[PDB]
Amino acid sequence: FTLIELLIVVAIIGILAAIAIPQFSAYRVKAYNSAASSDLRNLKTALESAFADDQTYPPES
Repeated sequence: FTLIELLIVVAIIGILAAIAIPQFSAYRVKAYNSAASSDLRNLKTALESAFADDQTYPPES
C-alpha cells in the first residue's frame, strides 16, 4: 500500500532491466557470430587437413 514499496520495486527491477536487455541482445549476437565464425573455421581447417590442401599452395600466399 506504501509508495516506498513501489519506489524500491521500480528501483531494483529498473537496474535488472537496464543491464539485461543490452547484455542479452549482444550475448545472442556474439553467440550467433561465435558459432558462425567457428563453423567456417573448424570445418574448413578440417577440409584443408583431410585433403592436405596446403600441398598445392606456396608458404604464406
